[PDB]
Amino acid sequence: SIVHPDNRWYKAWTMFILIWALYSSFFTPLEFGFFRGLPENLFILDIAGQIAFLVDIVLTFFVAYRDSRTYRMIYKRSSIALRYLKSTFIIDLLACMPWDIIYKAAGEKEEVRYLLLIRLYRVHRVILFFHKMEKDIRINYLFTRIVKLIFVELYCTHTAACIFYYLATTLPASQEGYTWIGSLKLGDYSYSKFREIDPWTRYTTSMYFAVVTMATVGYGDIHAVNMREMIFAMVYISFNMILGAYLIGNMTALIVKGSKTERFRDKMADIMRYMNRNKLGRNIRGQITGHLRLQYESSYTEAAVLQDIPVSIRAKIAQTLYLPYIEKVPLFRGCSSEFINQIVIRLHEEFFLPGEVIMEQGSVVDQLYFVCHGVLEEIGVAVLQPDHSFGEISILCNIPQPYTVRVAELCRILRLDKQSFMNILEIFFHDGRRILNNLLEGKESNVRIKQLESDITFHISKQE
Amino acid sequence: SIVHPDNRWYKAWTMFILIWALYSSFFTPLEFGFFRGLPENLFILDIAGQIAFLVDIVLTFFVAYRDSRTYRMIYKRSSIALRYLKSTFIIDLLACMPWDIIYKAAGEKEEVRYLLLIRLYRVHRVILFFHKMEKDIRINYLFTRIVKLIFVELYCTHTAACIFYYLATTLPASQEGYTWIGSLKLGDYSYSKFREIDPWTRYTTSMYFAVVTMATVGYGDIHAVNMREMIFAMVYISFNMILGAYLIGNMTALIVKGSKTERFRDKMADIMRYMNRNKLGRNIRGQITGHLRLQYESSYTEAAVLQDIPVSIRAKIAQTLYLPYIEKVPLFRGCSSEFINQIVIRLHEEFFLPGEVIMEQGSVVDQLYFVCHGVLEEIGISEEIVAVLQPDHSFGEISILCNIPQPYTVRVAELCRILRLDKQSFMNILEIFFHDGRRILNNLLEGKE
Amino acid sequence: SIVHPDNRWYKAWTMFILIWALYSSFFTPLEFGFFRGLPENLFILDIAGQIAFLVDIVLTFFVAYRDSRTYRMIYKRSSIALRYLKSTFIIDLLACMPWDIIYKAAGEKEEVRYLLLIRLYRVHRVILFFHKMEKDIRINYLFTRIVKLIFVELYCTHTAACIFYYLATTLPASQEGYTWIGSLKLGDYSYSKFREIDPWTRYTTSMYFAVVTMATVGYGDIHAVNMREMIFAMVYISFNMILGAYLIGNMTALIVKGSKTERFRDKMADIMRYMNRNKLGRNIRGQITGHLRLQYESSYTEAAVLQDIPVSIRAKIAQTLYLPYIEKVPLFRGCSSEFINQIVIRLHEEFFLPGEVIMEQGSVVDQLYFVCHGVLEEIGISEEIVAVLQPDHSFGEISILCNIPQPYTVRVAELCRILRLDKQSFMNILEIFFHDGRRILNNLLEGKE
Amino acid sequence: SIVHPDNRWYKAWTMFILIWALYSSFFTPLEFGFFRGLPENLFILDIAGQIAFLVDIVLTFFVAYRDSRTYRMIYKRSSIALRYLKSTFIIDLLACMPWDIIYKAAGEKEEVRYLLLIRLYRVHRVILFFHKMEKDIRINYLFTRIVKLIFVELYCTHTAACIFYYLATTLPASQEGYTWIGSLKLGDYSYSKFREIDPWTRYTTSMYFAVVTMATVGYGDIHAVNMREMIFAMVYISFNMILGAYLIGNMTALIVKGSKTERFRDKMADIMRYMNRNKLGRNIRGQITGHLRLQYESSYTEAAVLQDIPVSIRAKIAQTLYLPYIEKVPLFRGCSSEFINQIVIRLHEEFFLPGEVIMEQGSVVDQLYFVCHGVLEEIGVAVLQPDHSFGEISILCNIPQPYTVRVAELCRILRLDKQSFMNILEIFFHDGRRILNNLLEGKESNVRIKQLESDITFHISKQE
Repeated sequence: SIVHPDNRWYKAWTMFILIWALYSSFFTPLEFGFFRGLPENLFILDIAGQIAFLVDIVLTFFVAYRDSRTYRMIYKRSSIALRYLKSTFIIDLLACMPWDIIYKAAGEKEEVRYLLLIRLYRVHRVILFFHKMEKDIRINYLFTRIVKLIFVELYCTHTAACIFYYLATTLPASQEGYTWIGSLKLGDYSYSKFREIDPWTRYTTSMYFAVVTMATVGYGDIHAVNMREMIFAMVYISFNMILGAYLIGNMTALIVKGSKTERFRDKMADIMRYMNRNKLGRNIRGQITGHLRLQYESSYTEAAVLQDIPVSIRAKIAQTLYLPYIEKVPLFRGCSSEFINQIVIRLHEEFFLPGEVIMEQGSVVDQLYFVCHGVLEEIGVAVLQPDHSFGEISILCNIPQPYTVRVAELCRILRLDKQSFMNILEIFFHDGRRILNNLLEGKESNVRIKQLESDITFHISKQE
Repeated sequence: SIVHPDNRWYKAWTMFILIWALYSSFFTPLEFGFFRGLPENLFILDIAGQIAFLVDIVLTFFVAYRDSRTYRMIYKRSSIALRYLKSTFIIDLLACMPWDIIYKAAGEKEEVRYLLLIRLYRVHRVILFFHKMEKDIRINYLFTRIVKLIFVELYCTHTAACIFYYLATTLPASQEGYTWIGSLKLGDYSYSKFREIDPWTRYTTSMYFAVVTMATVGYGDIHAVNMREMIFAMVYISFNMILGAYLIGNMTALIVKGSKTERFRDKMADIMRYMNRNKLGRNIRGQITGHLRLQYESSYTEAAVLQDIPVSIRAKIAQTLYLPYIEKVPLFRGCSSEFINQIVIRLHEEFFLPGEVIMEQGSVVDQLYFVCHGVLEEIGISEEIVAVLQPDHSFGEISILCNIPQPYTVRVAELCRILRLDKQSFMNILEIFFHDGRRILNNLLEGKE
Repeated sequence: SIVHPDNRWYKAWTMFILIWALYSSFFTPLEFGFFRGLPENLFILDIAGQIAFLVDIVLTFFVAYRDSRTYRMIYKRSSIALRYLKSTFIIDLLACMPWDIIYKAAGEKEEVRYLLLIRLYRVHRVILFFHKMEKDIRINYLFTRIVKLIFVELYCTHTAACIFYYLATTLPASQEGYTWIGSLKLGDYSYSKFREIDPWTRYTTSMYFAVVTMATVGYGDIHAVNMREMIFAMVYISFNMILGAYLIGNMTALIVKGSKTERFRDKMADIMRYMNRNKLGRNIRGQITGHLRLQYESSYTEAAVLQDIPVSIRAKIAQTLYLPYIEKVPLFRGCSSEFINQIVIRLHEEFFLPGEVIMEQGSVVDQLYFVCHGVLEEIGISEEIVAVLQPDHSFGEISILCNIPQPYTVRVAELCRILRLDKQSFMNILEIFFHDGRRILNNLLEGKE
Repeated sequence: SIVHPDNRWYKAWTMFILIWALYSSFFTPLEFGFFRGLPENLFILDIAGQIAFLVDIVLTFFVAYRDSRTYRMIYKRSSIALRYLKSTFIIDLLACMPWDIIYKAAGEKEEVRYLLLIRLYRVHRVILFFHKMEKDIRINYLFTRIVKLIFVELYCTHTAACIFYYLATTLPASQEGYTWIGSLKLGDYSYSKFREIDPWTRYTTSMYFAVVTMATVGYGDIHAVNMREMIFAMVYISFNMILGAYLIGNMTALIVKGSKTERFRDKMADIMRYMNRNKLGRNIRGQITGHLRLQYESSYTEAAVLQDIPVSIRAKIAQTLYLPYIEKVPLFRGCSSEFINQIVIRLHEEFFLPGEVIMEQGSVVDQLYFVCHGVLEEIGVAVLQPDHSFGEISILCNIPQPYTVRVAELCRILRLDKQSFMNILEIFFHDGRRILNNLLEGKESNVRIKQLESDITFHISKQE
């Protein structure tokens, strides 16, 4: 009866065990502290949680585990237990035994309740969820990080408050003077008989010490008074420093890493340092600024995405997006299926902004271009509406293109090198003659369209 | 009456809200704390402050808003409010209700004043301005950020001290002992009856707690002495723990990206490693470091960062810069604009320190130069200064055009900003414009008779 | 007898110095502090410790040293010592002199013991090991650094507490009041006669001061009460101020460069921005995110970082990886090694999730694939599984060679690591080896009868 | 009598004024604190410093200033004063008047001595030197940064100690109880009559407060007791936070920026993550590792340096380094002056490590290569000692080179694209025929040397 880890019912169960793991993270320290055994009522609540994890450790041999390296989903029930018995099985079993009851049976000895600290490991269940919720891309990174540190602190000071109160209670009532709380004289309130004041006061005071110690404030109203309380202040203060450096380090890691907007900062302020050097006249300055800025972000992110991912998906997504207009674009009309599908998968997007000047006179256009969307204005001569193409003039005639390319609005341009263009023809020479024969048809307007026919036969010599 | 956000009157109006939000973001904590109701005097200020934001929410339906995703300005008088009614609406409206008045009439209940804590949001107006001041770079970035960090703190330690002094006043007069301020014994000054001490030194003492706790100093004169001051102190300390990391995260974000001595040190790090590897001459080191000093002293450390702008607009920049210098040169006297324009596109920018030898007598020269600013001396080897190159002069023309080695060792006497043109750049333009090339030869003959 | 540093005996010998430097870097502060001379028992340990380093400086002339600049190992028995005599020499030699013995004989002068503070250098041995442990990465970097930042700060407070307790003992017994430890009133425990209290709780109390000052907590139970403890406390606090920044500078250096969830979030940041911009289909999002989940769950996020290694050695890597899989494929039965070797060079690595459709029936295929690990099912459309592709199988051969569309829709039932070969890559090798191409056609005919 | 700023005598004078500025930085606060006027002896020391700066402000109108933007060294005496009278003249003059003497003349009023705080600006003189010493590349960056923060903190706490003691003394002796030092009870030492204890104790105590406050330790033994001492603790604690963030920020800025060695970290540990993914067999692994690593650092730093700097210097340094062997290298022998000087200035260095495999069979060598140093072993065939060249076979014959290039040791290779090679010939066609005529001579060994002659005439058709 193996069950998939992604099964909704088992996913709900893990969330159910999370709440029963969030309870025992913030209630096990209370059992190590103020409570020397569950009086009457917490028994049913503790045993319910224990059998909840006892059935959970039972319901782990049928849970389909999957190795990260192999990335193989394993249905083998017997092979599931190989990882569990070595990873967390030993720790988990010691966290399910009703150690409080066996504490009550072994003469109420205090040695056994020290081993109850293994139940503190259950907090790792909710930390794993924070890792998973970090893995989930839905929510903001700042929100989960701040919440994670708010939690990895709330828990640390809470477990350092229920233990510090224990270190005061490990001495008898007679020697309560040599404790951090028995000698407390906060204002006119004297914590004389701490063992019998209201439980809420002796905990909030304990949490006060942990929080004013974690943040390295240290008022000194509450402080270690004994060697055992000093030794714990040794570990806790040193540990908080490492966590404090980690929290500080993580916070500035997020700020430094969050440089997409700091890339904006870079561009703008480097132009700004150049201009603190020169106070350049701002008209052309800001115009070219806008242009470069937007074109850059566009092309850069385009490369980034089109670069990763297996080729088949890039082939398919390009077909979904580039193929429609390429099928019946003026420069590429009457082609075949494999011919259009070959070019698209290796088309490079080079978007150009409204008003951007792409090329000018005397430029050898070695990269074929196609207008996916928007109107183009070749004010060198030609107006290219959406679903148009250009740039062939310098590919086959080899004379540099005398067409100053100017964008009217939102000219989406696909770049295809002239080396890539001639590579397409040779692979499918049959369709290469068809597109050239279609190219020899009515589109004979001017030097880039009429003289096109004379240099179209140049590839005819190549393919014949 | 839709009003554009760029309107000078409306923009100055938001400053009027800003100056009154600054007053109301540092008076709301005081009203929640030291004051159990404003008695007589600043009541006029309270009413005017409550209507200042009330007349703002009224006119928020007159403003024109822009959608960032579409980047299109919207003047619609019906689609404006959908963003407003689902972003703040209630928090702005409830911040205008005179909570002082309703408290003073509804049995002076203490719980009513707690709703006045939502007026602390009005600091969001002055943090939006800092965001706007961040967007328009203008001022130095190390200045605005430090001012921003010295504000989220100055506002916190001002609202965490007025709130903390409120906690002490929650207890009755007879229970002054169980308070953070009633049990102070600072030196010979005892805060026995704190409520009868002047509010001035009460706020300073209360703020003394806030800043020695904020900066994690924590002297220990003032600490929580209750269960309410205890719980709040943990909350305020925890809040500063994540806010304090933010402040030093931003400060180190500026130093990391700061264009300062950090980056030039790397420039000499690899080059000095190479000349020892390349075992070049000692005189070579003096020149390159001199140029590097010529390039690091003035921090002339941008050229490929400026070339980030495409050539399809860097020409526009070159024609804005280098075209006016080229036109008045006697060599190009009468040259066509397109011929001159193409020359400017291919020009380059370099500096030369005075005392250096740009070219040697009898040497082959493959570069063209034009004087923009500064004086050069054409010295012919004794060494005699054959000619003086004032700004707007051309030198090196003989070697490129006439394939004749330079007979004058021109030396820099004062630093000059000199443009540069290459040989094959010059030939290509010459072939296109044969008429311009012939006129240049005539100009050179007439200019050096 | 020159000994190579890589010798197992000598390397284990330096650990013997390391374990005895660890003992002597946490006992020198104790000897400078609590002990005014080691009375009887650990005298044997003191003498052995002083000769342990003395036999080390003796044998430092037997070791073989390497010069990093030349990267050439030197066995010379005369040029070895020039580095030694000008780097440490004196500090190592003076660390071996039995300062305990000379103190006990020269009128038990207090000033003599101050020269024993130079034995604190012996912690440099155990910080060099951490540097060496840093060089050989091996263990997780977040582990070694934290252990390092738990050593410069477990040596500094241990030596700033034993030194601080020494300052209290400088004053006479009658002047216990003007001390940091003589005037303690921790609870009902009064440190009246601190010298008569057990050294155990004296060190713990003294270390209690060191760590609440190190971590900038500063409770205020223990503070400087003198002019000597006052001056030292400012020195120790200032030293931690620049050392504390170093510790959090290193910790944030690891998180910045940590290859963790920080970087994948950017990968979905731009792509998710594009499909909405490209208005692609919803089914497209499920696939790409699935592959991205296939690539982020396993953190298979390196391919261009692996392509950083030149192709002139990435082939060597490919032949180490992909050559053994290619050889036993029935299609290449009897193919020459060079023909097989060239195929491996052009191979590529991809993953496919089970349940996906790699190719569709009747579709044009331009890619070649070979099974390395995992099982694939050749399903022909009802849907019938025509064939089962065990590891070491070839599929898609028909479409590329015979220009015939695939008649089977092969679907992934279990995740497979499949190599990839392109068409024009296949044609180019085929033309070079015509004999191999003919045999492949014979193998394909014989393999699919 | 204008003097150059780089003149050694004036450079010594600035260092002399630095010491007299380092004295008045650490002694002006003492004049604001314990000293209510110079008793007898410090008069001659103070006035000597004042006339030292009085002659210094005099000797600034003849000091040749140079604007950063223009980078022009100005010899004009009258134009020197334009910057000084606007930059620091007003501040400086108020720092030269003997304010202590005028304090003694105006009824010993304490208002005038407040304005003595302007003398604290003299610390900017030594901060400028730290900027200059940072500008100097001789010394380590970590050393100067740590020293700079050590100073800018020694000074900050020193000036916050001499002011805090002032805030205690601004109250009369009768009300000394309401001060931070009059109420001090450190241990059994009572600071009862602070105004008459030894000056060294009341200063070290004052410096104790500043340092335990700056580092955010805050023991609380010494603390503010009055409103004026609280208000200064407001400014000082807040100011130290900004400086503390700056010191922390600078320290981690140095660590993050110091990534040349962290680039090593990157390469090695990315290979390490790939291998934690696969435990790849290490033989070939580490061999290819070494190769890639060293070749990468070499080529990368080479590009970096050869990339900046005006062209003339790169032309000259390449002549000093590349020209010697290029003059008489086997593939380039019997050439002319301009021909060899043209190629060198646009030669790109591509160093290859001992044992590195550069190219293989079937590779179209479109980049000419020359062995500057080291022995090459073309185990495809040819052994190339230092001062040798190869790679021409695929440039003119166009057949891909069947020469597997293998390095014996330290093969320094200069890269020259075949497009650059043919560009060289056309510019100096006269010398292009001479090198080809020399190429047609005895070097006719094999297909890349003997068949060379047949394809040498291909350029003869181009140039004729």
